[PDB]
Amino acid sequence: NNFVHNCVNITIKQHTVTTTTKG
Repeated sequence: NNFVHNCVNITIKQHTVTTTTKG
């Protein structure tokens, strides 16, 4: 999470940063 999710983050535009996330 956070890392690999990064690829997804670029899309989320929050992932990694938030850290906590949720939805």
